[PDB]
Amino acid sequence: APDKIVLDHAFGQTILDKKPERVATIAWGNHDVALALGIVPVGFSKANYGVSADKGVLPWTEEKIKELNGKANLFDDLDGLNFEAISNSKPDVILAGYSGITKEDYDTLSKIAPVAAYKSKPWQTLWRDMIKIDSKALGMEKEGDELIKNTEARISKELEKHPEIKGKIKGKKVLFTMINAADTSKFWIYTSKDPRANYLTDLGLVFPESLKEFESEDSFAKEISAEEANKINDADVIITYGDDKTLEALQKDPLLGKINAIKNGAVAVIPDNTPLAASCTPTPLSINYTIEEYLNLLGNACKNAK
Ligand SMILES: [Cl-]
Ligand SMILES: [Cl-]
Repeated sequence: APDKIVLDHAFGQTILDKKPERVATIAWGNHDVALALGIVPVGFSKANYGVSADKGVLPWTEEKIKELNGKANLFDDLDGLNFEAISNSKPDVILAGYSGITKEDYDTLSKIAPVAAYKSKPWQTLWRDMIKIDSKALGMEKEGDELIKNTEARISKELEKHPEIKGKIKGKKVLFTMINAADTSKFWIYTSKDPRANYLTDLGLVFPESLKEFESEDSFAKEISAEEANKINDADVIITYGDDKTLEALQKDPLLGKINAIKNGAVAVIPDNTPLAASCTPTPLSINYTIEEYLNLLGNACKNAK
């Protein structure tokens, strides 16, 4: 101020004339940026992964809302953007820095309020950039930077607190994947532009050279054939969502069982549909809530590497 706020994103530019008071957010995580900055959204998207849709809000989010003496104002939008609900919240801005909105979505949303969209591609926003984009739209760029620094300090503290884990995982080559043990003919590898993959580097892990082959500006994950399985023998550890049958199934799999990380038992299985699984695409609030338990799980997997 007196400068307007000018946001550049995938769909052009958004201009705000002053700092927005009523904040709506959509899609994953963005509400946690507002909340970590001390603001209770006038509405935000419902969740049903790691929480029942009946509650509709993840535990770290609910806890911050209660600290701020607010309440959860949820858009009934599990089946897609609910434009009427958003419009009824009377927002001054819509935060969508990590999201999958289309141009049609963007145009419809912009009729309601200024929209902070992602920079280039849907679902390709790392956690620090989600904070940068979302906090700029709030006119709180400096506070967003302070939040990033504080979140980085939390990560560092948790690592220093458990030196054996930090030492075990440091420099280990990792891939975050989605593998369905019931059909291993194809599986997914999350790319370096996906926040759940890059978060692993914040913890001291690194990507293997094999990831570069699968990289593509066009998406946040690549579908890999079992025929290509051998390419990822350079991973020391693999992460996948799964359950209590996943590791055993993969080790007995006649297509993937020979892959080094799998053969060695160096597989971090993130229990499906839990708050921990939800937290793997991190937000400032989820990190503090889950980092000890995530590092413990990753550390235990890395013990089996080699
Ligand atoms: Cl979402
Ligand atoms: Cl606060």
